[PDB]
Amino acid sequence: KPMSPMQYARSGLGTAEMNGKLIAAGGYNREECLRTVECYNPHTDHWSFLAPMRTPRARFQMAVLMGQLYVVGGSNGHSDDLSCGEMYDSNIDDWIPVPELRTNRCNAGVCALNGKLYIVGGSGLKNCDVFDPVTKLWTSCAPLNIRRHQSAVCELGGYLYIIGGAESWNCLNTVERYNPENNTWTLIAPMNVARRGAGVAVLNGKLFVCGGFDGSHAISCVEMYDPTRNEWKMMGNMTSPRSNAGIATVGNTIYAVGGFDGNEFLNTVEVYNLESNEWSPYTK
Repeated sequence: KPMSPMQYARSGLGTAEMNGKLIAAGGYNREECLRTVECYNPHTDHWSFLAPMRTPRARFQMAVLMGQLYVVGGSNGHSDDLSCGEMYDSNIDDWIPVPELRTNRCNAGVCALNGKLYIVGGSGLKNCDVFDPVTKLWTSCAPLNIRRHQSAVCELGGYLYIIGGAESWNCLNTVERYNPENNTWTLIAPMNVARRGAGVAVLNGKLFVCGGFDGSHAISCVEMYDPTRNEWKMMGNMTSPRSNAGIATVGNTIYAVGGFDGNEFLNTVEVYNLESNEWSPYTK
């Protein structure tokens, strides 16, 4: 049996783990930008709804900070000049607007680290900025070495990683690591495949970068980065090509959901088996 798909096809969505479930928030499809938020329960193979976001939002990366979901950046169904960010309270199942998280900036990476929220790149840019939820203030950080938008961003071991993206129209295979203890971005080993709009999930101390757009196709290629050897390795391909999908670790298992395959916006989800190095679209 194919895993249950979402009710809405979604590209350029936010994704995260929460309470053992896969959260798919916003995004856009052929008809509209979306405010709905869906939640996949792997152990039951059912999607459910969370409270919808106040306003439709796409082309953002969602972050988890102090257990709460933060949506920052992106665009609605008319412009990128968003008046506020939003945060989700699972205690009450509702989204609260955060005016201090307003942005005029899409395709930017967003990630939590040491209790603060970093926004990196975006439509590309070298800017990196940090929001402290305690003070609700923004501070600038060291800039990227290379202009980037539609990059994959993630945190591991106290460091940030920004992965690929597009500089202008050209897709990048280069990767940069942020050290907050000396406030530097350092180029590290590049990926084998240059990709805009890839997704990234952290699993067992390794980074799995999945799919994206290589300048020509939506791709199913998956590459793993091992920080202890500063090297990348080709992994099993996803069962569908997915550009601007949602990639997340849930229950210490990697899922890919939604995206765009070059012809259609996708509502499917698939799962990675680390032991066998194989993706599957089916449930037990």
